[PDB]
Amino acid sequence: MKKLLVKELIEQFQDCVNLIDGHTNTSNVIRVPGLKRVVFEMLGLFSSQIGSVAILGKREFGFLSQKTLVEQQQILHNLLKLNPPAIILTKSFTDPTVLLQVNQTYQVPILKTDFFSTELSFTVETYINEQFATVAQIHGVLLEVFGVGVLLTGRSGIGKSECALDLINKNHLFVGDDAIEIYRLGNRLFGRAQEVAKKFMEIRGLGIINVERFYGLQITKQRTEIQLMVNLLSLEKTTVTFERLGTELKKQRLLGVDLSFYEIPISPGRKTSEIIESAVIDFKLKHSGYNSALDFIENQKAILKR
Amino acid sequence: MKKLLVKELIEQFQDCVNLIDGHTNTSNVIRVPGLKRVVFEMLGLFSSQIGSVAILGKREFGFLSQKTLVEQQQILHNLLKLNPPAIILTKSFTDPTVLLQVNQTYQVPILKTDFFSTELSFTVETYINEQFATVAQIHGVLLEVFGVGVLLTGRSGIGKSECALDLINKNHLFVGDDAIEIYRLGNRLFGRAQEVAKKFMEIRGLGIINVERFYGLQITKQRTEIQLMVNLLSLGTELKKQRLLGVDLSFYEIPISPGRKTSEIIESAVIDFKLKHSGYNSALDFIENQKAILKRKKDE
Amino acid sequence: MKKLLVKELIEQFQDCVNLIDGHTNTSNVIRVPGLKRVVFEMLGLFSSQIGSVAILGKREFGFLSQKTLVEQQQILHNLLKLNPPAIILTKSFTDPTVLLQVNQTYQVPILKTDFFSTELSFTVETYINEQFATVAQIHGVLLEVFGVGVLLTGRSGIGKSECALDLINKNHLFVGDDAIEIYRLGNRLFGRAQEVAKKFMEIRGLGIINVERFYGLQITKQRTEIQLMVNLLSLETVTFERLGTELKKQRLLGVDLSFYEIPISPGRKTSEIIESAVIDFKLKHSGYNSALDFIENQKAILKR
Amino acid sequence: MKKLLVKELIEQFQDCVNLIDGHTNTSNVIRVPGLKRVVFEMLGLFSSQIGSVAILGKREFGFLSQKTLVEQQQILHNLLKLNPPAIILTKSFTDPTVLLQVNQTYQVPILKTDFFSTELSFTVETYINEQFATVAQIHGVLLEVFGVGVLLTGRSGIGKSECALDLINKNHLFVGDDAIEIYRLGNRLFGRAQEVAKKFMEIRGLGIINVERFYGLQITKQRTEIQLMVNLLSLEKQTVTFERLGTELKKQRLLGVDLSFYEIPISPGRKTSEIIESAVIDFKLKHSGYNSALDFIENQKAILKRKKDE
Amino acid sequence: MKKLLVKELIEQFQDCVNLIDGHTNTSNVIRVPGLKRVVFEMLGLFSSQIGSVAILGKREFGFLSQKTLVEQQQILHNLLKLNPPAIILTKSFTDPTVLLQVNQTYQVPILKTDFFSTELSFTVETYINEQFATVAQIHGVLLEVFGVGVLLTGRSGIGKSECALDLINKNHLFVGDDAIEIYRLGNRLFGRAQEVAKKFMEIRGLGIINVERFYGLQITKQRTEIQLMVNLLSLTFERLGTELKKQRLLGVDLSFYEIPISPGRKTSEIIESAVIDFKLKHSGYNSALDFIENQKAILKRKK
Amino acid sequence: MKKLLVKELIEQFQDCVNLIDGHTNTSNVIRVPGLKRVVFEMLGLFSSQIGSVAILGKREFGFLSQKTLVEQQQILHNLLKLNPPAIILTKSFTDPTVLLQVNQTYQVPILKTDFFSTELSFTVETYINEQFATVAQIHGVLLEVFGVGVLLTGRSGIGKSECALDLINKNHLFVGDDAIEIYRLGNRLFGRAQEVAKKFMEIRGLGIINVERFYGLQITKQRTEIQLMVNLLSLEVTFERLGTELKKQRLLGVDLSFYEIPISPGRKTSEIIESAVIDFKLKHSGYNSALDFIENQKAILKRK
Repeated sequence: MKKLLVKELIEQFQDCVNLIDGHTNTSNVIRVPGLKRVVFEMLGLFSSQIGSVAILGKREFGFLSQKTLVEQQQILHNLLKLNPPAIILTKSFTDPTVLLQVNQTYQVPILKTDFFSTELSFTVETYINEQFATVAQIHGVLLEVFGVGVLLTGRSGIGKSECALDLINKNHLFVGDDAIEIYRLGNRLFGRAQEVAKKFMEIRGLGIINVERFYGLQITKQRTEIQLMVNLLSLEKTTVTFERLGTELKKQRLLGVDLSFYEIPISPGRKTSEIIESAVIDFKLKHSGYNSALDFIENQKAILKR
Repeated sequence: MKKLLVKELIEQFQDCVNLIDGHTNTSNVIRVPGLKRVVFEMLGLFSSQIGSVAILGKREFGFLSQKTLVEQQQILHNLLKLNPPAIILTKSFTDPTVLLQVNQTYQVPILKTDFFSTELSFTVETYINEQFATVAQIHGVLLEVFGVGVLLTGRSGIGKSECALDLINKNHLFVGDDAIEIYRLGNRLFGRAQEVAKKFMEIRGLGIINVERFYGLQITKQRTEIQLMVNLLSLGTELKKQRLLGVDLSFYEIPISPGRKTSEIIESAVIDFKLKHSGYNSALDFIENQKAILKRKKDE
Repeated sequence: MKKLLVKELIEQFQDCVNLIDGHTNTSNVIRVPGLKRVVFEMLGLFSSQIGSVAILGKREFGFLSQKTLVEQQQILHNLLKLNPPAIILTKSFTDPTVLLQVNQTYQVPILKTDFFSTELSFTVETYINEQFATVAQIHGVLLEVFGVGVLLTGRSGIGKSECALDLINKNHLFVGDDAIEIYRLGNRLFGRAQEVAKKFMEIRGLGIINVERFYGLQITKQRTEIQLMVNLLSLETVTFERLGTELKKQRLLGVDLSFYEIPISPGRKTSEIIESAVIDFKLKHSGYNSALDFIENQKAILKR
Repeated sequence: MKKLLVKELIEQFQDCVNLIDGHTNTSNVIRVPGLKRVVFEMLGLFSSQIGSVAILGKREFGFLSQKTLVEQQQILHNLLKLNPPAIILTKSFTDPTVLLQVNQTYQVPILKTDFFSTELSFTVETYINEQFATVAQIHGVLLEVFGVGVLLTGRSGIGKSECALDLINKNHLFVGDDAIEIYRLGNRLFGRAQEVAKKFMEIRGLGIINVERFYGLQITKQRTEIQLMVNLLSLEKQTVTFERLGTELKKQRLLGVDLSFYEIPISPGRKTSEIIESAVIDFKLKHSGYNSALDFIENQKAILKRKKDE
Repeated sequence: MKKLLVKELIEQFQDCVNLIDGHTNTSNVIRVPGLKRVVFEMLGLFSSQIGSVAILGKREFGFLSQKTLVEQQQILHNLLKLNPPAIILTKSFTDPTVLLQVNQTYQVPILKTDFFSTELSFTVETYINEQFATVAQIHGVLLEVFGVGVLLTGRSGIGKSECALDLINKNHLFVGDDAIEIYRLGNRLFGRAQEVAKKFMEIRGLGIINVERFYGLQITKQRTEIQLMVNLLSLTFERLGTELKKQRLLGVDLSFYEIPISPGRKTSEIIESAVIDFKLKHSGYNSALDFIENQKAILKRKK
Repeated sequence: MKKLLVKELIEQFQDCVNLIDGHTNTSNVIRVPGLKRVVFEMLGLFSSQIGSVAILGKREFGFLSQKTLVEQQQILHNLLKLNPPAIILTKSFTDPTVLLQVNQTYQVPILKTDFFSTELSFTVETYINEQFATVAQIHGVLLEVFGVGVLLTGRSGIGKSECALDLINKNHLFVGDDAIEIYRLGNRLFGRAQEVAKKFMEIRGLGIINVERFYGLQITKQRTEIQLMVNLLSLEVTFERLGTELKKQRLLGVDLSFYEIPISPGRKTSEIIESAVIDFKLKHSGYNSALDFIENQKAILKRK
């Protein structure tokens, strides 16, 4: 993982975060995610080194405000002596005077904001958390089709790549081939190409081509939310029978997230690129609450009436 | 078959037809096509119930005119008692006085029109007949390509369904799949999906998909005049034909082969079809050219 | 109008018809539509020259089937006497022997068929009638878009033509420009090109061009069932609806057609607005009204 | 804001969360974001109700492990007493017996997971937090073109909707028209249609049309990450040579997020949708390091040099 | 080879020439390409039958515009005697006095051109020489994609013809199918359809199709400069593209590609891809080399 | 002209041309175009300095082979003393031994080639003449559409540039925008982007873009033969309905087929440009839509 420095946080949120102290240690490393609540540390119950950004908001300020200036100093000393990467004060932390006082010695980067704890939860916090998100490397081809992230799997190998080329000519977005990586954020799964892969792709008879140099930046994308998995089956699918009524919806879990599963057969005479498109259309349609199969069966019954 | 009612007719021809009597019997069903002519029963020869809309025009208004009001009543009585679905009066029948008076007993729906018997033949009458057209069920795929109705046949159900989707992606019109049906109207042949088919179509890996919800109404069509038939097998100087339900459709037979998409071939067949129908035969042109070259070798 | 000769009828229904007389006059010009019932003439009451094909089915059979041979002979003659362009005999008219003899002296081309009276109504009769349908010349541009016949109007001048070329480039079917004609068949309306127009069209800067030779037969059609009419408005001052639940109509030659008025606007493609109207026409026709769905949705949200 | 229910939470994470108690209350409403640390309340210092999901991890398990049974029951009662919508136990909270016991009355939904608090930060917590993101309504058109979220602004609503329809016919993704709303998530800005707008759009001559029903799901998307902002001007008002060339990319901050800014006039003789597409490609190229303007200038220099080199 | 009659030239540049004197030998053929100078012939040094269109310009005029009248006829005779097909005259000549004189017993066709000696290199000269090009008949498909002449080779009936159809629908140009011919003009190879092939094409299951009447005159082209060759393989290959293959043909080395025809995949798009790759490599970009420099640059993780 | 030197001609054909003598005078200036024939001078009948590249083919070599060694040198001395900028030897001139001996003093650049006389006309001569052609700078947009070079002219800001973009996405080729230059070769006209313009294009409200980097190198081309000219206009007007003939306009001495087209709102200009090309190609093949329309109308009237 790449180290997340305090200055990086600053620069990335210069709109809602202001550095008011500890200017010289803005190079501190944030080694743990989340906006750490440190009441235990403040009450002198815990005393382990702090590796995440600490937060003082309404609650902390209210507690401190009922204590004497001397007491507050003792309390804040318990916190700062633990070397937190930095400390962020919400708009509720109205008077940071005593903090800066105690901080004169430590000089821990102090960041002021006009956001409430709640507003920092889906902004500054969410940002920090995703930098630590677990990422795994896998094989396959990623594209975004009809605004839906699709992961192309199979055994043909180069067959999948040639299929991504087909979709590209249909103006769909290419993310990466073979050497890709995924990561879960919230209840969503995301994929992007590894540095080695980038936008290169091997096509039989052509070798390694640069998709971007060939068809422009209009057909590539840095990342995509994977929501669909398509498995391309070779000519030796004759072990497979195909679903007549796709009333249900098959799934497959990848890195914790469940992905809708489709198994398509490569058939001579028709365009594979367009059978994949139909699957995606199937998916979006079902997600909106419409199932062709079900509707079909209801149609049969409606007609059946002696 | 779906019930044809007197109300349907009226509602369907509001622009040129008006109900002047039998107001409470517009719920009558029409069981026989055509604007029936009732000269036989008028004079009192046939006594069987009339199951079709009877027409009275010039030939009948003049006839009754030279008849006594008693005779005129007897005649109109022999008709109205036969229980006809309705009776239309042409612009010729200028005086329903006696008719209406005699009809206040049976209250048969009486429709008045400003059209002549001839003008009703290609309007009201043709509308009614079409409803009773004989319809037959068959197998295959129905689509309209380049405005040409195309019936796809073959043993492989996969070959057909796949070629169809590819054609849909080419923005051709999808009429129906597998459970289709045809009917004849004049010298033209028409096709449409059965009720259990609508716009559904099975596709390996996806099962049954609603073509219309998948790709929109700009991609489907209720019916199509079948003019061409293409059989799919899992020179061209002659335009092969084949008859279906009494109609002659042009016939093409193409082999599904790897290295080429079936849809593009169907497209080429259709263009070929239109070209030939316009008088241009590629194969012949090729022959004439090759021929002219040899007559140019007469230089030595 | 073009003449409908008996021969043409035979050659057109050779699958269920069979000529058996009047071979020399198959060139008999039909001047009147419909399979005319001639019972009135079979009784001398009416005796005027017949100008339309005559029919004799099960009904006309039972009548002669129980009349004495001199009845048949005398009745049958009063018919041919009028000189009917032709006379078809249903399948139920089994054994025309008596009729064959009386006609054996008349130059009347009689056609036999294996179809009953009912089956002929929506086949042979339909064909004949259609030939006589009323035709009307009008202006405008004709095309079929998404399988829907469309009549472009709006007195926008060649602007219409120019907009049709746009549609043709999107692969829609072209039928005719300027010199067109329409005809009503049943409860449906049809349009096609007049012989002088065919597939020619004037385009500013190129003059009259032949779309068929320019883009091939794949973008033309002989005729279309007209269902929608779009009126293009030039920049010259109106106010457009905000909902569009209405969906107005407009009667043409007896047929009601949906009416759309769209503005020609800069920076946008006119062809696509037209396409959109056709889609709107078809969705609504299927039971889906965007405006109504928008309001229902807006109502549900408030009910909270 | 749509109500966030505990049961909804369990569904999105059936892979790493197991409801172990308080089953009948799974319909509890989560009113406040974040996995709340309840130290202050465990120690009886604060006593306000709780509207967010509380968390008990290593830290809390060790503090309690130090106390006697009665002490823990005391502490645990303080918490459950504040009526939290639910409580999640990290993998470090190895023995929930005492809690389960004290909770036999309150029946608060207790969630168990084998994830460590750190692993929860970017999974369960991220999901929850994002559900409460601040939303602002604004006026404009949202689409995703060439995989890039584009926000269209301008006084002319007609010029905007018409452009939208044209882009739609280009297979770009439609998000919403006129009645839209943006929300910030992390350091990224997102946008979507308000419930009243959905995928409906007003086009003159037609009125309101449902883009989704008209052109299919192929061209709609629920949300997009806004990266580009293009303001369409009615008139074509003009001056600096390097500015009309496009040497440096202009920006604009919206809801705290900096977006690339473009301003283009609507004009006959060219379809607006085409210019939008070009801006997007320009945005991407410059972002990948290639600047047409600067390159154009280098070309001049290179030409001038050879011309000045004998 | 379609004999090149002097007449064909008359109706080829009638907007610059003007047939005068000797209209009897216009039915004469052109056995030799080019616009030969006959200074040797004139002086009698050379005594061989002229097989190509001769030319009397400014130079050969002033040379006789100083010679005696007994000599002018003693030179113009040594030329017309060899029976030259035609004698084009430049503006810097004029006064065909003695010329039309001695030609009264030869009646050899002569013309006048508003052009000058210099304006005949890229006009009359070039046109004539192409007729004599050495054409070779081969089997394949000729198309022009993104401005680049492409020759599609491969076994009979495997998709080649259909592939061209798809290309044509993406607005690329069609030259010929199967019965084609090639020839070298200088240092470039060109391809056209054999007279018998024209723009006709055979589609299995359909027969002979006229691409022109099917998809339009606009997507057909009479000639194309072949620069790329793509061999389509029926049902191994390089994984890299560093080494750009070539394949000699009629003395011209063309860029060579060889790709598989695979079901479901659109062959036409791979053909375009090769052209892009082709144009890309010639501009200075090699996807393979870049891919390698990328791995190496990343392999700098040893720091 | 930028002044053409022999070394530049040598550099241009490094493959089929080898310098075998006179290497220090490779700076000779070619003052006259075309490959000069010098039989007269070889025979000493002419004695004026040669300012163009001379040529020795099968004829010259064949003549020398029959003469004696002393005579060959005399003949060559006559040629060489006229100081031609250079001499090119065809594939037929297989033995330059004697020429080199004599050229030992004059040291005139000698170029051995593998080309035949007939081949040189396409290669070397064309180049030389191209280098002597007059290059004029002009405004407009150059594209190759369906293989035809098209020059789009008109006022600035009407949309000429944007049009190239829609064409490019149809897979046509872009050559240059605004700063273009043309030059004539015989009766044909050529155009290309000026070096300062290359494939850059300015789009109002956007700035400078690079077509190659925006839409791909594939859809761009260096040079094109201009065959038709199209002047686009903005309106606020009746156009020729017939146009029985292909209008023309002279540009740098070359008559181009001329089209005058309006930029109509809502309509795609690019497609009107494609129609002109199609129209152009059609008429050149012998088909004129208006004329066909005219005859069609006459025939109809004739059927009276």
